[PDB]
Amino acid sequence: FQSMTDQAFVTLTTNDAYAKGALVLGSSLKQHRTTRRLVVLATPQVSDSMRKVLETVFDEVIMVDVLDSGDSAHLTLMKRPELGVTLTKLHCWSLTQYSKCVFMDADTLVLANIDDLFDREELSAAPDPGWPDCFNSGVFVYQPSVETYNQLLHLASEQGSFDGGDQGILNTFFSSWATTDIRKHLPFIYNLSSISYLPAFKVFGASAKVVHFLGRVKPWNYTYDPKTKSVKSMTHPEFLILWWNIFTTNVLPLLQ
Amino acid sequence: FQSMTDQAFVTLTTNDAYAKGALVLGSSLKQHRTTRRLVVLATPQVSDSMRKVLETVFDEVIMVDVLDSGDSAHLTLMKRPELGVTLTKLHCWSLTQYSKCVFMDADTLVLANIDDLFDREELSAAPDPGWPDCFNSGVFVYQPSVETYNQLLHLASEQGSFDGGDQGILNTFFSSWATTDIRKHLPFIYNLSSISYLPAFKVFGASAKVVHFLGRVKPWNYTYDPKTKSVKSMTHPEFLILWWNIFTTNVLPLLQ
Ligand SMILES: [Mn+2]
Ligand SMILES: [Mn+2]
Repeated sequence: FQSMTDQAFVTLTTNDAYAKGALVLGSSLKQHRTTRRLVVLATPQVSDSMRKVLETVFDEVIMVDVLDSGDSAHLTLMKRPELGVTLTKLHCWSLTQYSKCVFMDADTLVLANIDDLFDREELSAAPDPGWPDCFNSGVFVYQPSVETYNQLLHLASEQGSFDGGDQGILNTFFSSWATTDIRKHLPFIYNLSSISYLPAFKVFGASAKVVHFLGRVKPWNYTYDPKTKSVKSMTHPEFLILWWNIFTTNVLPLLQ
Repeated sequence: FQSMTDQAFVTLTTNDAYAKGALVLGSSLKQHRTTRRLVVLATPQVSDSMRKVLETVFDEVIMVDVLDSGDSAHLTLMKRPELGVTLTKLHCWSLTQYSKCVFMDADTLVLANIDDLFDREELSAAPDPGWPDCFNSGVFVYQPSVETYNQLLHLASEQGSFDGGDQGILNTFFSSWATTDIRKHLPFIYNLSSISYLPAFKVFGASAKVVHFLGRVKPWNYTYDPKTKSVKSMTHPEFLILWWNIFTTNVLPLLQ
């Protein structure tokens, strides 16, 4: 079964739109036979009915509310009120019931088994296109730790994020990534930006393991015509079609 | 003086337009006090008058003609007639009068002394934006070798270049770059693509050492109004203005 209880894939949904992503992401991990646990961090902005749909896919639906005065990140939010989503995402480090996790954004899709990511150590991530001496925070291998979590809150508090989101803050904290230990550089096929050199895709693209739907318009923002199995608007369109295939075929029949 | 005779910066001009780039690049290297030699590979498509202007900046203007039946790359050109420019560029490995060189495209500009690149070993290059598990071939540290040169011609012959240019072929040959030895990953500030995440530039951009004017429209294709010291059309415009400053101020007075 999903017998590797000490390790997990972890995602985040702040609303019902992103929950659809999480549902496709979780489904895709199970379709490729992960033995690890599946965890989604959900905010109270996700509806009760959606939370129950998430429980049909994830082993743990964990509520995170940074607006709660009892939440560990709440005092940081009062200093940095623009960082609500980021501070929520950072709660991934609080999941100390696991020795090692791979965080994945809810706008990612798994195309092959990536259980080999658990061979990696904190902080392993793939390079960001556009500024490749920063890693992209859509997919990363980390070790839950209260110490680490509080150090991240400390940084967020004192300096904010240089990009207003989590990537800036994680790159600043884990600032040795670009120059130390090549094994912490995940291959780009573990976090393949849908924005990404066409001739490079032509030769390396078939080996993609994870696609990351970056940019404003997410897969669930597309109007899908199920009849034609297409969308209305897509450089390598197979991925968006795959997303909608998983959603209509594997996600929809789960709450009945 | 330029007393480090065993090592060189090497560029390439296939015509008079690109020669203007080479002139600004060479000037910029001397303005930042390189102790290394400056070499430009020139084709016969560069005019005699331009070749003499190049001699005012470069220590060696070396003619390369792949159309010559006596050129080492000529038989490869007959197999791969679309690769003339690439095969010319590959002649950088023939410069065995030097133990180590940094190749730089004529569409690059140096902003600080980068003599520390000679601490690096073959093949050291920075990641390409867009496909960051490939290195960008605009700037790279290499060791001239006839053996290596002929192995590159062998590859070009048998497989061409996956991108129709030199980057594909150099990435295929030096295919361990992405996964082996982080010291072969030049920091992105040694080959900063003018196309490149705005908030990353805002915090890391001031430390840029070399800018690479990628894309179709090169700095010399701009109409510069010297009066206003501007151009007609530029996200971080300082670089293009710097290019034209070096050209009008330091390049033009050199042949008189
Ligand atoms: Mn994302
Ligand atoms: Mn170039």
